[PDB]
Amino acid sequence: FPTIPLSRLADNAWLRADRLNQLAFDTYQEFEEAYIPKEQIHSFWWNPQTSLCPSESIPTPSNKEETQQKSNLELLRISLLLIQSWLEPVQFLRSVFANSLVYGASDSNVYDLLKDLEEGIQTLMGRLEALLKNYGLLYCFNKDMSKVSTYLRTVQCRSVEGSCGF
Amino acid sequence: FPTIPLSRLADNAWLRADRLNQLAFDTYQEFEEAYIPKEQIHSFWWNPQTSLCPSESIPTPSNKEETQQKSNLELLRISLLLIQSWLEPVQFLRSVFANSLVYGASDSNVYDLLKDLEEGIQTLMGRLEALLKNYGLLYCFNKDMSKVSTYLRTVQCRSVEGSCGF
Repeated sequence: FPTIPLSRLADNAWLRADRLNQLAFDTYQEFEEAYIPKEQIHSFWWNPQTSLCPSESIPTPSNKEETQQKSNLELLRISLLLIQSWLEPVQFLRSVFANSLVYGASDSNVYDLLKDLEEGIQTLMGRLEALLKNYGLLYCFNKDMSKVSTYLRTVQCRSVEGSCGF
Repeated sequence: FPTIPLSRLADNAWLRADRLNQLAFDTYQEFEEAYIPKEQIHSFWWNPQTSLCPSESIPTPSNKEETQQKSNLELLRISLLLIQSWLEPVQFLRSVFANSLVYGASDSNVYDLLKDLEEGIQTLMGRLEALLKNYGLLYCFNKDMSKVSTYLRTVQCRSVEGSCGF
């Protein structure tokens, strides 16, 4: 019989996603500020290179109220597919993180951090059943780690701590 | 000549403190919920065992407005003394973290995390120049890591990102 309570599993799964989202956000801002000229920042803002996004194909909830309509198993399933589409892609971001001065980026094996989160999500389901290319992929990485972090904070808030927030 | 900008050093110093504060808070709640009977939670709330706190002696700002009056070098000096008073004490919390199910507690060498933050703070200054005993110490650890995190988010907000918040 499983010996870790469901609420701890949802908490731990959200903490891992939040860490990956901080790492994705801060290395995305340091990169943009160090290397992308202002000219190119506004351009990409108005036309994102979502072709670079590995996850383009996975249908996700568009607003917080479409997110609230989704069941916990549905939100877990969507989070798993978004982590699974990054498992091979993230190797390309290795040089970004190796060059980053953001605490913990350079000595993080980000492939492992994602494999750990994918196993975290599967375990929860079982209980309930150069520059501009690096920049576009860091944008998509940040966009996706932001969603996963939101889908796991919702499941966490609806699960054994039935009042968590953000 | 120093090659990491002051704002990155203040950011990194705040990220390390925030991580230690999350770790201190979550292992304090898991411990309290797993092991301290409700009876003893209210009692300690109304009479904290601050004798257990290594930092009792260090004078800190009492409210956010006494914090705002302090200079950055003063707030750095106070944060350093609070990290330095934990360097020998934290070894006693080893079994707590080894038993914790909170992500990252059990394989963290928390002594090292504090030595890294102490060196972070010294570098910034140079630019500007069983159960109830474990519970009391985890309370003090959380109280102090909360302050350090606040003093470093203030310095960070006043330093090269002269508009950061929390």
